[PDB]
Amino acid sequence: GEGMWVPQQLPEIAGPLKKAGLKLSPQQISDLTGDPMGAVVALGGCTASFVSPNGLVVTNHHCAYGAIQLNSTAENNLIKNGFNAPTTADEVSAGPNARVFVLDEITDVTKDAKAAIAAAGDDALARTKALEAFEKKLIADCEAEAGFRCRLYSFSGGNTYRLFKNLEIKDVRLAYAPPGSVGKFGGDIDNWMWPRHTGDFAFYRAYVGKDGKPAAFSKDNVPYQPKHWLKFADQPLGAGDFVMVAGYPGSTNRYALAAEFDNTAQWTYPTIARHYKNQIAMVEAAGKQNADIQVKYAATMAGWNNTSKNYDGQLEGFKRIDAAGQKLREEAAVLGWLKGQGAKGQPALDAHAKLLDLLEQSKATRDRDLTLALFNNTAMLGSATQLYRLSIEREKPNAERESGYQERDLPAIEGGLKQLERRYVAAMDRQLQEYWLNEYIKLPADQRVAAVDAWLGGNDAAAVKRALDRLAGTKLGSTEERLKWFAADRKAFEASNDPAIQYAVAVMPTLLKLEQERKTRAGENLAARPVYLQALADYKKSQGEFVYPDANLSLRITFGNVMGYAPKDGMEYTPFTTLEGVVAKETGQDPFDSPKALLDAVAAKRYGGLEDKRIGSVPVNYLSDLDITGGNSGSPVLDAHGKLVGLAFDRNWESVSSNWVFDPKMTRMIAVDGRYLRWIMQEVYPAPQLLKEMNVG
Ligand SMILES: CC(C)C[C@H](N)C(=O)N[C@@H](CCC(=O)O)C(=O)O
Ligand SMILES: [Zn+2]
Ligand SMILES: [Zn+2]
Ligand SMILES: [Zn+2]
Repeated sequence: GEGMWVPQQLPEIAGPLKKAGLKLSPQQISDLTGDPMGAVVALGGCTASFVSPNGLVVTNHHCAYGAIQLNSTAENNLIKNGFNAPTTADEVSAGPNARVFVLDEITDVTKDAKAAIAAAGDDALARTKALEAFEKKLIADCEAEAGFRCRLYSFSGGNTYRLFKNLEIKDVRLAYAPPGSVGKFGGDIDNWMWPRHTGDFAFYRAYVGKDGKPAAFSKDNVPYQPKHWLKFADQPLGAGDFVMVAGYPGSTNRYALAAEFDNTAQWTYPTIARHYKNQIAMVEAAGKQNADIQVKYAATMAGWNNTSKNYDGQLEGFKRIDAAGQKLREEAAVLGWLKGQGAKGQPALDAHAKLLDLLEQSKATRDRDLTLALFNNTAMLGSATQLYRLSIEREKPNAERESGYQERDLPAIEGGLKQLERRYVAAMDRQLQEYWLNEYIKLPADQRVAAVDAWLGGNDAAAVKRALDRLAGTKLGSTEERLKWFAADRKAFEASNDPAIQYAVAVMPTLLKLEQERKTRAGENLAARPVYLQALADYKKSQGEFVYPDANLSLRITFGNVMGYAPKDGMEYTPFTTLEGVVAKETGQDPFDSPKALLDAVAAKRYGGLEDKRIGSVPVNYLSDLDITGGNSGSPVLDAHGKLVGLAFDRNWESVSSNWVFDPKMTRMIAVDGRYLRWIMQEVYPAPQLLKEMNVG
């Protein structure tokens, strides 16, 4: 059911947990470094878990896609063919920015953080700077111990703050991925859909240095030895069974204002979705005629497709359940309720009006702000602006440098400059510059930027062509040139003839003021948001309701049962899909083109000892009433005894609106069964060494 529960709410949900079927004590689950929660890790945007004492990590194929794509070329395409390392020495690096974060400690710093903010007094921009200075000093102290990275989380709009300390594993390697025809069976046609028939899993291995401390890639590193790992279920998972997920959901907007909902639904989603579809259509065309572009843009294309399809789904979802109507009605009840406590409620109603003025200021420049951000996120312009901003921050002491630009951030910056090599083709990138210059032109001068106007030197197609031809002269298309500018000082940038660099130097002043503007609004948000949200929580508690914070990239627990749903009258989706259903979808062409060994093993009924007697076949995917969002991919699904019964990877079509307004009837998680993963690895694309390591072969 509904709820992304923080672990410190386990006491509250210990009862609901038992009634749903949890057989372990809630006590054992609240041990975040014990069995089995201590096996659960964060990847940065995905979840994973340890499944052997020698550092083997299981996650989704789509979470591993970036790493697999970084190790692919037109002639040796791992996305297409899969990868299997017979020995740990054949494992390839997942890239320099790949991480595994192992939770060590959590601390409440709420009082301290609130005191730091309070001291800034009644100046918005000063409140943001005071929180940033608090966070930096807190982080530098937490990170003093070698091999740990830390993170400060804000919950419920600033009402609670907790500090997470993680062991940061820095050498992560790809150990197995099934071919893409399994890992992403059905492609974008089946994405966000049930019925689903997709083997969305893959495996990494975590490595540390010989002294046991984390270190960057080296052939002298050895497997990490986790204190906790997961074991495969010994009991068959069936309809109605208890399941639970632990992982790192990124973002939900359930407690937002009705008008923030309106703005997202009416402007942000249709605008982003349109842009992504435009860029999809360009890069698809180039890739049909150029297999280098196709492989180098594949991870990017997977993201555009995923996000745009999500946004379409949410908009359909909003209509279906009248989300505008529900937000409007519930916000009346809340306002109504506060007005009837007079002076007690007054802080919260002031908070409310302030929030709407912050919304209006941001709406006033929405078009400029989105368009400029996305133009500056093309490869050469993103490189030049990032690298020049770094040269400006290098002139300050580390403690005053902007977050993203301190010493602790230098390894990610350098890594990203090298990964870029595998995701850039000059001719493709030129077309994307072109698209974004056309979108810039089509702003009213109302939403325009003095420095870009000046730098373009004209407002027409001729000006766009000139810009394109000017920027074609950059040297930043080579990794080595990027790395040179990575170490150069600000005067060197300022003297450069590189046309991408000159663009960065021309726009930087504007970019910093725009950033100052954002920090000012955020500083107002810091005063108003926590007051409003406390009062929203106080209201919900009056209605006797469930209370949990919106997702914010921290560790959450969701629980419930295996079950289908009814998409319309006369029909019901069943909880499981099966092998025969994979084959019934076969067309011989992308994306319904299973490997031949899958086709044969299913026509022969080679179930490998994995048949669930109740369904008469090996289960492939299953539905449940768990509550997940982006960031939960790769999370282990555990049964009543805390054993592994699958991996979370998607949500059904009708549920994706649940990010804003929850719908219990049609909100389900889609997971890949642990038996399908075993079956693929025994019968289709075999990896008997991994099966043996996990004590299932
Ligand atoms: C490439 C496809 C399978 C990605 C999924 N559609 C997806 O976005 N999955 C997310 C988890 C489910 C959710 O968003 O609610 C995710 O990647 O975290
Ligand atoms: Zn263990
Ligand atoms: Zn280096
Ligand atoms: Zn049988």
